[PDB]
This record gives sequence, C-alpha cells and structure tokens, in this order.
Amino acid sequence: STGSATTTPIDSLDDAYITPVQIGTPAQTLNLDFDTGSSDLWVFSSETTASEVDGQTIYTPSKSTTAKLLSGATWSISYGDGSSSSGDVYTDTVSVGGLTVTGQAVESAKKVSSSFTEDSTIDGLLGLAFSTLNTVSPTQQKTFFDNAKASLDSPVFTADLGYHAPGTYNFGFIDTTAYTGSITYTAVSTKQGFWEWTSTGYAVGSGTFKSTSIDGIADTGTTLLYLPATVVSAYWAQVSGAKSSSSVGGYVFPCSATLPSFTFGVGSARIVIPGDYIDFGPISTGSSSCFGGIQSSAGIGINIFGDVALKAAFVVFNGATTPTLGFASK
Repeated sequence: STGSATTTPIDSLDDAYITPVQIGTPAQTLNLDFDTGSSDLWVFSSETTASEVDGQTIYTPSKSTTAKLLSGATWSISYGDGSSSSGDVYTDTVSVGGLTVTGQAVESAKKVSSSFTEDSTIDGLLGLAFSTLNTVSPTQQKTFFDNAKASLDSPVFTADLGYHAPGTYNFGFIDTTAYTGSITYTAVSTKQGFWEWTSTGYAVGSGTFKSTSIDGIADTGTTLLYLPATVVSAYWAQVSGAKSSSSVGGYVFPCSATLPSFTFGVGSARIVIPGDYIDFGPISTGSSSCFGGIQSSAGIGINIFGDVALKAAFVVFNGATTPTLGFASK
C-alpha cells in the first residue's frame, strides 16, 4: 500500500505545516502537524477542557463506531518549545492520504497548554519519530508509520515541504519526479529516538564550504534551523546590522536586508537553503526588526534541522531494518 497527502503551511511565515487526517468511522477529518521529532498522535477532542479549545476541530470518540477506549492508558508530553498536552487514549482507524491503519492509538487531549489553544489551525500532532519516544503509559504505543510499515510497498515516508506553498507527505514510495539529481543517503542513530544524523558541514552564501561534523535531528515539527553558535555567528556576520538579542530571544536582522543562502552537507552532496527561507518577518507587528530563521542550538542540547532546512530538500525517512535518511535537492 501507499498514501499521499498534501501538507499546507499554517500561515504566511511557514511557522508549521498541517496535513489532513481521517480518524474514526465515519471519518472525522482533523488537520495535524506531522512531527518527525516526536512519537505521539494526539488530538483536540470532545474531552478537552472547554476553555482550552479555541477554533480547533475536535475528535469525538463517542461518535466513532470503531473507537475503543484503551483501558488505563494515559499520555503526557512536553515539547522543546515549552508547550505540553495530556489525556487518555483510544484505538481507532486512522487514514492519511488513502493509507489506512486500524487499531492506531489516538491520544485524546484532556488538557493542552496555551500555545496550542492559541493556534486555531493545528488540531493535533502526528508523531513520526521512533516509537521508543511514545509517551503512553503504562503500555507504550506505536506511531502511525510503525503500524503501517509492514503493509507499505517500501518501508519509507517522504517529506516535501513547500516554501510559502503546499507540499506533500508520501508513505510507502519515492516520487522520482519530486526532486532533482539523486538522493544522498546518510546514517541515522536511533539511540535518542530521533531521526538523528551527521551533516558534513556548511557554507554561508557564496563562501567556501567548511567541512565539519554537525550531529542533529531531522525534525518537521520544529520551524527553524538550530545549529552550533559558531556556525550561526558565521551566518549572521554576513548580514549588515544583524545581532543576537537577549530580549527577543535570538538573532534579529533589519527587515530591509537581503539574506545570504545557507548550504548544509549531506555526505558529499549539498542542500542550499535560499536566503528568503531564513526570513521570519517582523519581531512584532509593524517592527522593522525581523526574526532570523537560523538560531543557536546552545542550551537546547541538540542541533535541529527543522522546516527551514527540510523545506529546501526532498527528504526520505527510510524505516528499513537499519534506518537511514535521504536528501535531494528539488
């Protein structure tokens, strides 16, 4: 089997991407944030504290004839950005782009933190990291990909995120028309539960490539590109007037600037992030100071190849017995 679904930016800045997901019988369609940095499929629901729901579409398990309460199971998650959610668990039928999993754990939120409430466009998350990170207790549950894998034509999914435009998540096949050149594959460590890999280096604009190992994660659920302070300093030094602002919480730059590209290495291959992808707009409405899309990972404890990087590529998440990651230009 295969599936294919369009993923759409939630706003004009590509702050995140939503993909429609069918849950239950009859189908209830929710727009979920596909997150290769986490491993829970959780949704706003009829059980969510009323004051914490503001515009989201909810899953109502009582209206699904295939929903079954998973007895005694609870979940609770906290994300790198400080947001969190928790609740109980159903199993139900979940379909993405024509690909169907029966008995998928659907984590129904009883509580969500303010940032989720405040974002009317995201109805929940669909985790695509390794199932070892799944928070369901006392019996850990499998991700949608883990459940689908054996049925797929090939045990893979691909992320093709758009810049200010729709893109695609495919399950079970590689669309060879969706990228240019070849896909370069690179080793993955699953030891921390992530799609963790090592970039071979970077360049700023038309500058010479610096060969240096950068361990990080491919994370569709993180907006920006978080890299070591040395790398980030080298990038922003090429932008007149750019500075790290403690009050804003990262590098900012004059909105009148034209940003240089940023290149990262995947083996001997190179992915070029155009400068415009690094512009995240005014720090506050009407400001002429703009927030940068490349930020320091110092104090995160890990480098994160978030959407800023991933949207510059066609990315293969290869779930073979030994997982690997593939990157192509597009």
